[PDB]
Amino acid sequence: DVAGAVIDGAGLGFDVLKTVLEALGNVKRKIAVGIDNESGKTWTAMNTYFRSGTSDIVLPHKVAHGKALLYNGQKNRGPVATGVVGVIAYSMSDGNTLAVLFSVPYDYNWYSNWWNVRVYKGQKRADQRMYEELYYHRSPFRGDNGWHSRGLGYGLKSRGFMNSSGHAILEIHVTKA
Repeated sequence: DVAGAVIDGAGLGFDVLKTVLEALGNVKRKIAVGIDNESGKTWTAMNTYFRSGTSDIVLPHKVAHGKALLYNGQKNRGPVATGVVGVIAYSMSDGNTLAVLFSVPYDYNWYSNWWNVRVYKGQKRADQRMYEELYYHRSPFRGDNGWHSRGLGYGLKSRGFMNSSGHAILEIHVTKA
């Protein structure tokens, strides 16, 4: 039930994610990510690229079909005005990559919460380029208190939800299209 964990997908929900978030203590910018694997593919962790902020969670290595991964992130230490922005990358047993963008900005006068889910062909580790694609070019969803669904190609689709505040919860379910 903690952030390093792989749980039964059916157990991924708001209450698991609220506890994962509050477990981070009182930081200005922080995020709880839950990703439910119902894609039929087995996911193996590659990496998280942090554009901003950090985590000391070991990215859950093996997420089989019907299993959810729990994860978290937070802004960098010190009196800096940055948020927590990054991309998570999982290789799937079909040879492709599941990439997940999350963006929790510091300045809510100029920016918003964003998230994205994309399938890449082959095994692409998360990096600055992938961040730019997911954030700037691939029509990311807004942390706008709304559910957003989209086909990913490769016989899959994603469904996610993200709140608007600097204490963010991102809930994603990857299923077959």
